[PDB]
Amino acid sequence: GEEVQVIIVGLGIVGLAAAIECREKGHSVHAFEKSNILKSIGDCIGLQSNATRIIKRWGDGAVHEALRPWIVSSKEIRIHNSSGRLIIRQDLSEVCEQPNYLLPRSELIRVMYEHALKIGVEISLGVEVCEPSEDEEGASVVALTRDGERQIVRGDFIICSDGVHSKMRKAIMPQPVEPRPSGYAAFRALVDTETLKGDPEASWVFEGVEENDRFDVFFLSGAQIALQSCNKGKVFSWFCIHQDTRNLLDVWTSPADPNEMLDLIKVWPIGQRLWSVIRHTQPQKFINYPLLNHKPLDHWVSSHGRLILIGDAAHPLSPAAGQGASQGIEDANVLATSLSLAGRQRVSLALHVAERIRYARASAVQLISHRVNEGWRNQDWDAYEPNEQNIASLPLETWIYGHDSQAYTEQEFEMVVRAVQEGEEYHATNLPDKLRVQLGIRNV
Ligand SMILES: Cc1cc2nc3c(=O)[nH]c(=O)nc-3n(C[C@H](O)[C@H](O)[C@H](O)COP(=O)(O)OP(=O)(O)OC[C@H]3O[C@@H](n4cnc5c(N)ncnc54)[C@H](O)[C@@H]3O)c2cc1C
Ligand SMILES: C[C@H]1CCN2C[C@]34Cc5c([nH]c6c7c(ccc56)OC(C)(C)C=C7)C(C)(C)[C@@H]3C[C@]12C(=O)N4
Repeated sequence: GEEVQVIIVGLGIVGLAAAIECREKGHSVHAFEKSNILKSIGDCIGLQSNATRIIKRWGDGAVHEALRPWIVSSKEIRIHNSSGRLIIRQDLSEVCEQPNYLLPRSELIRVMYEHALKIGVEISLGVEVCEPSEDEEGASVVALTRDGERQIVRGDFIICSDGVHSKMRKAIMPQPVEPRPSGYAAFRALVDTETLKGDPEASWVFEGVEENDRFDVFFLSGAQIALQSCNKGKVFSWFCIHQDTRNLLDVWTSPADPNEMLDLIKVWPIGQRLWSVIRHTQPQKFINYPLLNHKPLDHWVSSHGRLILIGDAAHPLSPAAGQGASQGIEDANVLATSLSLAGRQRVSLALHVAERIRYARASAVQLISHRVNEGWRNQDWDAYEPNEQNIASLPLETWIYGHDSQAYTEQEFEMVVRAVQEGEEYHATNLPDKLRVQLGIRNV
């Protein structure tokens, strides 16, 4: 009477959620990660209510208590024009009915990493996983260490949560499709809180932040800028979507030129005010990340049903929209629930059930987000003032953030099993009926 043996490749946000979900539900987990995931890198990650619904269950509420300093307290989004005038206050009252988090990525990683070690996930860092294989009875990978040693590692199935540049994707989709550039990029960073404090010209940014997180949006010709705070003003973060036709690589490590941001904003009346804050970004923390459009894959599960791509390995989203991490956490929760309902003798059924629950929903978020940064609702600001028309409603969509993916999986498991095994199409109701046919989403 043994436990299911789960191999996880990659401990970004989704791999760590997968590890915690699987272990909490009684399965044995060996996770593999090639780098030191604890180094501070990136800026802030947003988690909406569909993700925090899931996180709240971890450790009878332990991870939620650890994340409590990061609960979003913004009551509205304040939308401004290039003079800095406040045009519209968009109410966040229903979006914030249930908890949302905003926090540096590395602090999220740390909290999940420590919880995973506490509940008995086995973690191997400094391990590049490659050469996965599978049959009707099990799966294995090669664990390659930095000294060149190879170790074969066997388990019941492999979770590929190895990010947008996934090398495991080959094992499922042989020929790779290249994402299409949108012609837009995003400047983004954390601000150095210590030098931001002590600059009088930037003092305005702290007003109110101890009771209501800042969430200011600024629409300039050629730049859409958002400035947010969190944890009572201990962290400030900003981003700026601008036009960029350069051949930029989509990684989080390359140095950008801060003067490119400055030149873009200083020519409008509100530029000096915004720069008084943004100037306190550390020089080697300026990221300029291209917003690429990834087409949904044809499927996520391998031929023998023992490998599944889940997070950005399955459905990369640009940081522009705000559902990337949240959707990946739903992947881990639906998969772990599916594996629990199906049992150890029905692993391939478990993976195929989870893919059919998640595919159309995740593809719809992915396809809508294309129209957000490759197109968008950006008008001539010489003639129009910004308003809610110009705020990508994706994080404000109740059918995304109100969803309870574990409840759905439990209520629908047997109907999905029936479709898998009878070879019928499963029409999931965890997205709007009109949406699937409108976006051209074909069922797996
Ligand atoms: C360093 C870094 C910084 C980021 N910063 C931000 C940010 O500031 N804001 C934001 O919105 N998003 C950021 N992201 C992206 C964000 O993590 C994802 O968009 C999403 O939230 C979760 O995706 P994921 O967990 O599927 O993949 P990722 O977060 O990309 O995690 C993938 C992980 O897999 C590991 N890996 C890859 N190949 C292998 C292999 N063969 N063997 C073992 N391990 C492997 C990588 O080292 C990485 O740790 C960052 C990602 C990275 C990697
Ligand atoms: C391009 C930029 C210009 C301005 N931005 C606003 C946005 C809406 C939004 C975001 N995050 C949100 C959150 C939210 C409600 C709405 C949003 O609730 C909380 C709980 C506060 C957490 C995150 C962004 C990802 C930053 C997108 C992207 C963007 C936009 O159009 N719409």
